[PDB]
Amino acid sequence: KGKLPPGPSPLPVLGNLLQMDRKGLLRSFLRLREKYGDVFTVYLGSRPVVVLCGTDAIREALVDQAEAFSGRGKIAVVDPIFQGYGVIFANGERWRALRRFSLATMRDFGMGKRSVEERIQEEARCLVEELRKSKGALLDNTLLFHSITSNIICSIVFGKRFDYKDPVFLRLLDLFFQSFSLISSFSSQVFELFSGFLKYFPGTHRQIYRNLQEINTFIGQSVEKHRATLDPSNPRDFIDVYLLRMEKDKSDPSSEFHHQNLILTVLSLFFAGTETTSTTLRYGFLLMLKYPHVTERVQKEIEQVIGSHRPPALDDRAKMPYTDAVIHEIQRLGDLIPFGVPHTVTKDTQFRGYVIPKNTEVFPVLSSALHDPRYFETPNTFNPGHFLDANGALKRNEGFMPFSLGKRICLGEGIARTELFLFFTTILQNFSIASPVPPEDIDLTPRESGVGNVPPSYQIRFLARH
Ligand code: HEM
Ligand SMILES: OC[C@H]1O[C@H](O[C@H]2[C@H](O)[C@@H](O)[C@H](OCCCCCC3CCCCC3)O[C@@H]2CO)[C@H](O)[C@@H](O)[C@@H]1O
Ligand SMILES: OC[C@H]1O[C@H](O[C@H]2[C@H](O)[C@@H](O)[C@H](OCCCCCC3CCCCC3)O[C@@H]2CO)[C@H](O)[C@@H](O)[C@@H]1O
Ligand SMILES: Clc1ccccc1CN1CCc2sccc2C1
Repeated sequence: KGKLPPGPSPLPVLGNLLQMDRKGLLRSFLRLREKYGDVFTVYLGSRPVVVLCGTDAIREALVDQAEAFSGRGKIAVVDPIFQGYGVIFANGERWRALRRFSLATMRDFGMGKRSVEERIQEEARCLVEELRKSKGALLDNTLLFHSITSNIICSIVFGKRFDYKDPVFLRLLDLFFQSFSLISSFSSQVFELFSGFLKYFPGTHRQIYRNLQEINTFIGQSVEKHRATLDPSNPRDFIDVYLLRMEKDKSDPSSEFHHQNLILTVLSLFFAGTETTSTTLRYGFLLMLKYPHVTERVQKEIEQVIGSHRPPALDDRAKMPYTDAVIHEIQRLGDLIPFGVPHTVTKDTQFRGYVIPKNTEVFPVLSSALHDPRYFETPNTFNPGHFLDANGALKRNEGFMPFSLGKRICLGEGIARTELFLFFTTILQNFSIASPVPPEDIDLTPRESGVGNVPPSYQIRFLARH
């Protein structure tokens, strides 16, 4: 008997509830770290979970024993929708199949087809056009940022984008993004522990269910359109490539590529692909308002590398160390997925002298890496310095794992990072920014903190440069 990692003694049913913290799952995990260290077991309701804190511990599991920890566990409030299908929430061979398909696909588009950077560039331009019309007025960029991000996923997945005032677009927008806030509510974190009981009563889970059903409905009726226009020689977008692939194995009643796996993979792409990018952007700008000198510097460097004429492109990034550092530091401080996304182990496992039984849920707490004082002088202060060596060159940092690590690492890292780079720079190229609020009175504490973090809403003006 090697046994489970150390941790508090559970009650039946309640589990470790009486050891948790009212402030949420994260604060709980961090309190428990102080007592039990970087690898402990906490019983969430009746199911035990292994929490990993610190960079070292996270890395040993995810990179070193990469495969043992290649498993994905459920999120209670969304499991009824996903049910183990789609790229995010699938395991074993299904997941292996989907993720291989999902990379390849967005990974090229082809010799005539337009590319993801091209798409993002276009979105950026459309955005700057949109931001001009407001002629320097106070706004709340929340809806715009949700818009540009969803449009990138649409562009990829439906082969079209949507005007920022498109009303039925906006209805679905609103609906879909309300889900994110419900999902990271306190209620949803209680649901995580006790769904087995709360499933019988009204609560956020039902709302989240309806909203995701509505989008699923819309996804499905766009899958139909695509199907009756399918041109097997010029696959326009994601859905097409899938549908063609669905064809191949229509002869195999054991193939993973069917209707259900399609709808939910597309959901998955919006689900994982949209809010975090958007809130990163939103938070970037909040930060640049608190730290004008950074913004100035970012602008100075855009001036030198890109100029005022042409539009930022992706390989401008390798020539813009300070800017890449600011982005990295935005994501780091941002800390938008504090306790990561549930893994499970795929086999009994030895870890630091413990044995973890098959399918036990593992929670890699990325927040504890992003704030690791070994890798970040100043872990709780904004500081592009964390990513710049003495020669103003861009230095990798072991503590920096926002997209997580290993076999499950964010499938959209590439896209995501391009979005951040191109939107940040393209906006900053054409606009100064300002706020009623004085810099040093800009509170940066997140309004809500759950499986995602939300920065405070704030008002900003985008001023002209043209
Ligand atoms: C700020 C931007 C983003 C961040 C910080 C982010 C972060 C993450 C993180 C931390 C995970 C957990 C990986 C794990 O389980 O260990 C994840 C999973 C995932 N992300 Fe992202 N993501 C971002 C944007 C995107 C975009 C734009 C896409 C797709 C277009 C995307 C697609 C995915 C998918 C499909 C998964 C599930 C991976 C799997 O289970 O195989 N993400 N993401
Ligand atoms: O050593 C045990 C003593 O302390 C307890 O007080 C607990 C409370 O009962 C205990 O509930 C409280 O923690 C609150 C847990 C509430 C659950 C919070 C989680 C809910 C799910 C989502 C994550 C958060 O912490 C207090 C101490 O910090 C007992 O209640 C006392 O009566 C007892 O004398
Ligand atoms: O066949 C029905 C119609 O299909 C298209 O219009 C769709 C279009 O797809 C579009 O105009 C609209 O859908 C927009 C919804 C936004 C996409 C959903 C995404 C939003 C973010 C979160 C969920 C994903 O719904 C319209 C319904 O009329 C065609 O463009 C229309 O001409 C046609 O009338
Ligand atoms: Cl669902 C959610 C819920 C609340 C806040 C933010 C989010 C969005 N992120 C956290 C959950 C997952 S799983 C894979 C990618 C992501 C991105």
